[PDB]
Amino acid sequence: IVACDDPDFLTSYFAHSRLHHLSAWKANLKDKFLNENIHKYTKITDKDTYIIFHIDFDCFFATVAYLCRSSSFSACDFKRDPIVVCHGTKNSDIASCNYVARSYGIKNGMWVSQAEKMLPNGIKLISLPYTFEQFQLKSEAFYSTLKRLNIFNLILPISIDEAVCVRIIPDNIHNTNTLNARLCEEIRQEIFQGTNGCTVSIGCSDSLVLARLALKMAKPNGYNITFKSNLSEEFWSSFKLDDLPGVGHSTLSRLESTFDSPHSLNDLRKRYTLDALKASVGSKLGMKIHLALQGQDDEESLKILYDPKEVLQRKSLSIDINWGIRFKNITQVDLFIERGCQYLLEKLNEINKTTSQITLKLMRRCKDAPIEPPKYMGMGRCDSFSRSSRLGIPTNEFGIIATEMKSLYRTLGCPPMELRGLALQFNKLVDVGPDNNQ
DNA sequence: GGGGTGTGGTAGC
DNA sequence: ATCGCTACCACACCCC
Ligand SMILES: Nc1ccn([C@H]2C[C@H](O)[C@@H](COP(=O)(O)OP(=O)(O)OP(=O)(O)O)O2)c(=O)n1
Ligand SMILES: [Mn+2]
Ligand SMILES: [Mn+2]
Ligand SMILES: [Mn+2]
Ligand SMILES: [Mn+2]
Repeated sequence: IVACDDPDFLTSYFAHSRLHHLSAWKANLKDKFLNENIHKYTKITDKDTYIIFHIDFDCFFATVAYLCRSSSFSACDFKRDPIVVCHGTKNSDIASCNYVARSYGIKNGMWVSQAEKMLPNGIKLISLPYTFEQFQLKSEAFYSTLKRLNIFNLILPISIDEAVCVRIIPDNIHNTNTLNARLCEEIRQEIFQGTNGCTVSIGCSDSLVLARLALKMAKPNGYNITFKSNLSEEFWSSFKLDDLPGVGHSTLSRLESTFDSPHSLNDLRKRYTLDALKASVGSKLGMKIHLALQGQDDEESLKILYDPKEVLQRKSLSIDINWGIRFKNITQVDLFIERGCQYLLEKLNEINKTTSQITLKLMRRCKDAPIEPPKYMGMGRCDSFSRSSRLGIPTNEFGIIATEMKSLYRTLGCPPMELRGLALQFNKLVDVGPDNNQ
């Protein structure tokens, strides 16, 4: 057990945090793409007609943790038992749950205690531990398989369990559903073999947005090919508004208020005007949703196809620790800030950059919120405060950065005992060139 | 037009 | 117990 004022806290927390693992795995994949392709020109041009294959593991953590489960879980059955991956037993996040669990209404991100309430009597939840190294190894097999197939011009990492793979069609070749179906089945079988039993589903389309919707329709353990010329009422009727890219809870709430509570993308499609859409959720989001409902990508989304190196290039660097923050005095806060800056500068030096602007964000307990929230060591109900500072010269100097980070904390005026979370950020990154005579 | 700030939402999730 | 991370875009509103 490692408390936040222990030097080992950052290491222990990140070792246990599945969300830290997801973010670090994604950042590593982005860096590997940029280094694999230092010379290879990977971009899609306007001359290219392309097909998108959006490929994603089915309940990734749950599948892998089950396949690699310890002897205590030998009799566990993946197709018959509701299985979750989590740390705890009560207010612990379900990182992933299998499709049996989902048939009862359980979802990723729910708390274990919330999920147990949805099971009828006689049905018990099986909770498996995290297997972080195996998650990474199966993802390696996944990405290696996608390359070995030699069928994609461009393989874009989306996450540990997910990639956008692009196939350019020569104007002389006649693409067919049958050819796409066989590619989907090849990919699914080769990854199933290469991962020793994990399944992926595949959305296949001529837009990024349709491939994402096709993928959702394909799941679990299937594929779906839906081109813009294949669009239909049956297709749109199969999705909730939440399924549209760019629509999270806050946008969903606004769309439900503005358009008489639609219950499918087919509902929304028939009720919306572009202008009321923009008014409800915002101008750029409203235009994105408008295009998405026609099967079409927006300018912002297409950038990853036409300039992936620029898109996947890292422009900021940060850490966020909003769990286990319980400090008694400012000396201990300041030491934690120093440890966080040391960790971030180690990353900054690994990528051979300097930073010219930094940000500190904190979570502060709301005045009438309990000192100890429902979730053990949780941040609880808070408000956020951030403040940033431009540095004189771009720097990688600990003394400058840590001093300014501690000044930003001082500026924000949060009593140490009220602190519930900290984020430390390097906002603008500058390359270190061969010439440093200044 | 150009620049900036802190806040908020969502993509990974 | 329990491990609620990270990057980027968009916005409202300020400067000149
Ligand atoms: N709230 C969440 C959502 C996802 N994940 C982790 C666990 C997932 O297994 C993994 C991949 O995320 P996905 O969105 O791809 O979800 P799954 O792979 O679990 O299920 P599926 O994609 O079949 O819906 O990311 C998490 O930790 N917390
Ligand atoms: Mn998945
Ligand atoms: Mn995924
Ligand atoms: Mn959504
Ligand atoms: Mn997902």
